[PDB]
Amino acid sequence: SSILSEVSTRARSKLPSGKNILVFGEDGSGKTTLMTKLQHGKKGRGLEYLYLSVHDEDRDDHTRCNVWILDGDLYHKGLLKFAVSAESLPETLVIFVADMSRPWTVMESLQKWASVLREHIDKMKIPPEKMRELERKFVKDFQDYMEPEEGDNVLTHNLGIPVLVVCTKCDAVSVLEKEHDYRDEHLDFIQSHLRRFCLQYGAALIYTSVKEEKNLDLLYKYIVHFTTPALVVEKDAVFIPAGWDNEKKIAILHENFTTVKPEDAYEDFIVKPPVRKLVHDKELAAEDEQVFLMKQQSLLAKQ
Repeated sequence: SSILSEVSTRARSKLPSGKNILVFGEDGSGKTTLMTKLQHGKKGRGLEYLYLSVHDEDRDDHTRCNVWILDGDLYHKGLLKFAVSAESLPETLVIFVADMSRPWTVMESLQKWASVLREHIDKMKIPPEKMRELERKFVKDFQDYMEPEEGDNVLTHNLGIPVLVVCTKCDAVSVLEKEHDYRDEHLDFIQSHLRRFCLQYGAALIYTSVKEEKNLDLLYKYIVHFTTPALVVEKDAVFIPAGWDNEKKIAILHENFTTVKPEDAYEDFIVKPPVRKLVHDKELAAEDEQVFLMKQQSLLAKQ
């Protein structure tokens, strides 16, 4: 009656299921423009869903890669519940997006978003305890595969699942050195911290710009199931796939006159345009007076 229905359900297996993406939209930074360059109503609510259904390596078999874009911080945790389930967990390509117009934001705000998801790990994954004892070992599998066939040990992190740190607004390099960069220290230090962040986080570092770098879908399609050779060469736009690291190449990079590993220069680039000034500010507390007070004060002034 239904035995052959069982066999019929077992006929084919070329069925890539419901894929998910959790990008972290960060105050403009071309995020609406990021999906626009990829493929827009308005961006004021956050959790602005998008669905990707792109080429399934030979045709498009509706690679149903559901996107999610949050922006701000006002309790959007429940929205993450509406974006992260218990079965969503494998196909969870989280993408951290930040600009270059404000690189200092990126430096800390990445950890802001990160800590939000660290909470969400211990807030939503606390009931599924099977992927604790399973996915941590699967991450021990997974991050051993982070490094080979690309082209030992590092002080990596606790976060391990398919993760990725991207950057945006990079075609503003000359605009920023035109304003205040004009120093290889500023260019090397940020990349050392970024590539450093990604290698610790068990992720990779990717850049993009206005009308540039279609290297995005390569790693996602490549991972969410087409490979590509890396670049740290141009240094005006960088692509770091996972496993193209060490803790020495970058050490030589932040050595070439770059104030060797400064743990205060966060204020250097977190001081040029964020501690620029305030043009439109009206904190004056201008004027206000009394009646009776002035009257009797003039009485004392009457002598």
